[PDB]
Amino acid sequence: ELLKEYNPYLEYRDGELFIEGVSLKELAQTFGTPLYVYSSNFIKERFEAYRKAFPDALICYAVKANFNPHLVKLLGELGAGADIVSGGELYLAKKAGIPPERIVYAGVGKTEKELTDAVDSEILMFNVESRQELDVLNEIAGKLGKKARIAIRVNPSKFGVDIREAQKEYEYASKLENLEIVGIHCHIGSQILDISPYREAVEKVVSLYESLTQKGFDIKYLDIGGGLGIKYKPEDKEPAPQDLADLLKDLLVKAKIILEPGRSIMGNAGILITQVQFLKDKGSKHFIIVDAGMNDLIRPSIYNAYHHIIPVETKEVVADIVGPICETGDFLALDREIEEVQRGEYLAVLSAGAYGFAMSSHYNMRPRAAEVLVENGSVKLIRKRENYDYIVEPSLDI
Amino acid sequence: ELLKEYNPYLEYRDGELFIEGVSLKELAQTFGTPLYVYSSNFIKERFEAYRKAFPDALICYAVKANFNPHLVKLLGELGAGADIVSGGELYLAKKAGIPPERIVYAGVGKTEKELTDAVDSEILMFNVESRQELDVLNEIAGKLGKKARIAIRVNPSKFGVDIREAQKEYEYASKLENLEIVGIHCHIGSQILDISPYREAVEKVVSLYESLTQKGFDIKYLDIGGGLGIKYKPEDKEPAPQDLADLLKDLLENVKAKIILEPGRSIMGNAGILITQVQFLKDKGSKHFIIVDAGMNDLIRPSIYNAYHHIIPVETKERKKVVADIVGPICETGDFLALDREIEEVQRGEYLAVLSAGAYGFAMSSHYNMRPRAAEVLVENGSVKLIRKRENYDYIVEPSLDI
Repeated sequence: ELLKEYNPYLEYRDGELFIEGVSLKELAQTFGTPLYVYSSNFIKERFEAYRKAFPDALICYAVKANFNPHLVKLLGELGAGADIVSGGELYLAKKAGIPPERIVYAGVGKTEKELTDAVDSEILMFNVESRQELDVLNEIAGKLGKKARIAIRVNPSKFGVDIREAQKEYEYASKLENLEIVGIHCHIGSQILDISPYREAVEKVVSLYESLTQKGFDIKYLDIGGGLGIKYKPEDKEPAPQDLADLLKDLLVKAKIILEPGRSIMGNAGILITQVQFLKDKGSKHFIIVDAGMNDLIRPSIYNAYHHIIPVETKEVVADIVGPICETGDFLALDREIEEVQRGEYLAVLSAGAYGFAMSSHYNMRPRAAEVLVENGSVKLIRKRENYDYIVEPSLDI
Repeated sequence: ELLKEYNPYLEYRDGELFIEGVSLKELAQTFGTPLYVYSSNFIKERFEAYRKAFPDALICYAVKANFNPHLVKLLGELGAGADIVSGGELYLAKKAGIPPERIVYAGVGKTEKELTDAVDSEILMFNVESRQELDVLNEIAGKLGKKARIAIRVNPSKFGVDIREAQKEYEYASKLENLEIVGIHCHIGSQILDISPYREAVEKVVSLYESLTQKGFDIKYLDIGGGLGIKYKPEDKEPAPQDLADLLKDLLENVKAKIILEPGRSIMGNAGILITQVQFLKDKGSKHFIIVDAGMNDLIRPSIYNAYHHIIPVETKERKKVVADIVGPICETGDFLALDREIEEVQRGEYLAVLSAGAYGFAMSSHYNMRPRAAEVLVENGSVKLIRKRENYDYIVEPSLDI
């Protein structure tokens, strides 16, 4: 059944949409809309899928997908690590109780302060994006009387280094006193449904691993990144962690494997509930105007991304489903076939748990949505709805 | 001179970039980066250009361009109205001292509470986007024992109604007892450098006005929208408010109605600049990357529109220029401020100025990657006011703390 392919904790009961045994109509009425609703057991089940498929690997949640501290803590309690790209993500992981030995720091978002905090915190590994970054980390570690543990990010566009020029970076890094070389990192892409390219990519990593091992390097960690795609479109068939493990089994090695899933844990975990405000026709074209926009979920607008949209209440049209934002590009779906809806009725936007709230802004002075976590009939407000005061607070009495 | 074409308060002094007599390097060292910096006198002078060009018009600032309450207050003190599209902008306009008699409400961003608040506030005019909205506004006004003053948004997208079918909506609205029909609205587009289309557009509205007046409607207001473009590219030549007034003078002589304009970008756009510090240089094959501390989280226009913003060094040093991608801290391939752009070779620690960032800049700034948003400062004749403190991590997640 299509609905349960997206998320098995979703069901219609007597024409009413439920998540983990709680009515979405009741949630919308109680907490208001727009509303982000997350399944606790979906998140746990997806994390556990990685642990079952890769029992000896460290599974670092990619915090970029969703920064809600209650969600990061949920994962932390199951033994998740944290793949971080900023000092704010470090702060969050620490707040969530994820220990530094399970934290890896990727990307180019690395100011002097952020790096100082991370070195001082003794995180597992920096996934290094430039030679200059090697020099900067070396200086910082020296000033703290510490070692910074590193991996070079290799590409088997601003990111990584061609794997064929990677040994050169490893050799350069070996000369810097305050660096300890401990890993190799790749991250080959995102929303990957055909997992075939992972085999060649990991082959090349292991080939590099063997070469550096022969060269005398002690590579303790192979971080093969994230990027496993999820079901967005009805016809999408998503890979499972077990599929990846099957693919890479005869390639994988003494080094500890690290994986960095984000979307494949959070994406289908969350749904966005929005209320229909107005219907209008222009010529033969139909518009359904709702209370959520690109300010709440930006993916359709900026990527032309597909999110499946369903009615919260089923009853007995092709339309643009559009938001409140004063932009022609503010839509959630274009030329989309849906059952006819009326003012006041609720729609569920699926697959909104990753890169959803995370990219939410205050454009048009719109406070962001409340966030609710549901677990087998129980409810927890994990982010209060903002008010106007919150948006402009840093400008008040300053 | 190129820089003054963007903003005449910008200048180099002995190799150092200044705005209104304040060094950008000092501001960057004092307040940190990323930093949004605004020129007070630029904002005032753009607004006054509209006032001088259209002395009998209501000039409604389009709050969507920039919601900083100190900047909105600045315009409100000059007699600006507010063109709003949400309850949040209503709140903001009111806090900034803009009276509801100078507030107009557009867009499809109109929930029951927002509409109730605006009707209750007795705003000048609702620019109505649908017939169902007419019914809803009428129902709400009745419930408050008030009248809602309306215009129909006409298209001479999800917005407006074919002007050829607007008269049917005016007829429909005349039968709704809690609405008072007072206006006609058009908003023809945005970032318009060749103003030619305004003539035909306004001609259609003037013809509709004549037709409605003959039919017995009392059209007090003609709100002809915003959309005047600004200089983004070195080769762009922006129109002046006086150019629009010249184009429309004879056309508007036909009407007795008070004219309303809704400029956003043309007041704020070149008023603001984004200062960012270089973190890393990186070469990858034949490409030079200049990695800075500001990204799509701070200014989204390059990433999502492939928009051109002019980028200059805060310190000129008579160095060779290079072609570079100027990219931010965000973990996306699409997080860039400029691609394949010529720029003076700059080093780690140096600052860059991203021009034309005052409109749809901070307004679209997010917390993606748990990045606190930039401080905002307002410069006026050698002195400065902090108009938004830099956020911290606690601010981002505050609504999740303790319930």
